[PDB]
Amino acid sequence: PETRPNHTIYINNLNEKIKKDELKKSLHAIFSRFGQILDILVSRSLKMRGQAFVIFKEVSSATNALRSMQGFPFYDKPMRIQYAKTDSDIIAKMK
RNA sequence: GGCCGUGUGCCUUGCGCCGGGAAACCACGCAAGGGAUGGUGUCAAAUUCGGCGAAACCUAAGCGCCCGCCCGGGCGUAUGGCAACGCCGAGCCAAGCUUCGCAGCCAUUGCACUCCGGCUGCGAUGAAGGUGUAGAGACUAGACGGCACCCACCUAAGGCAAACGCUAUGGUGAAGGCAUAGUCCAGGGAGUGGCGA
RNA sequence: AAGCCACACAAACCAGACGGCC
Ligand SMILES: [K+]
Ligand SMILES: [Mg+2]
Ligand SMILES: [Mg+2]
Ligand SMILES: [Mg+2]
Ligand SMILES: [Mg+2]
Ligand SMILES: [Mg+2]
Repeated sequence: PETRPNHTIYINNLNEKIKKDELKKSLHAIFSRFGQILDILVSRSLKMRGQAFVIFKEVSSATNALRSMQGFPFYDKPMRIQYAKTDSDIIAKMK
């Protein structure tokens, strides 16, 4: 239901039919009206397809995002989020 | 369409070998003989533009030699010619494989930051091979062609095996297609004339 | 020379390696 804090969040269950390039923008701002963003890495692999990694800058932006958007049916399809289990190779990269 | 020969290709055998492969086998120089050269299925597209190369075989302008002297001849000779055929650059190509994109759909609920699921179709693509390369050229097929598989035989790195050894993804099963089987038309057969020596 | 190129054309045959004999 919930997850441990993280400057980025994990979201699943989507209509991959979309364009990686496309979906990335259909989030770029879709998930940024309360905080900044770093990168919405997404893949189409038989593994990563159907999932994305919203990256913020501030924990809060995420703490909130994790709620101000959870369970929301994206493209006539629900949604599932969870703070990331491993702070992205961008944050844990620098700090 | 039979027999002799000439050249180029080709395989077999012998011999030589900086050589590639682990091995078989390929390659390369070369000499001599024509015994031997697997099967089914699939593809039929592109078939364009340029350039180098070239045996035998033809002809003898010039040159050399000779008929003692020019005239005229005779002898030798190819880079003049045909041509089996060896290839390059650029362009394009069926289906099979590379890899990228979209569509059925089949499956996926999957925690990542270096990409990448699977048949089917369309497009692009890359490495082969082909095309350019016939008697001018035109159209059909398919084989000796491309591709998949099967078989026979060879060696066995690797994987397997305690081990004698086992096994291909590897290798042998010619070349022909610079028109092969065909149907066309050319060309000669058999005219005229221009270049030419 | 050989050959080569134009327009013209009767056949069978020859004809897409060459030179010969039949
Ligand atoms: K072995
Ligand atoms: Mg050809
Ligand atoms: Mg052999
Ligand atoms: Mg021929
Ligand atoms: Mg023919
Ligand atoms: Mg020929």
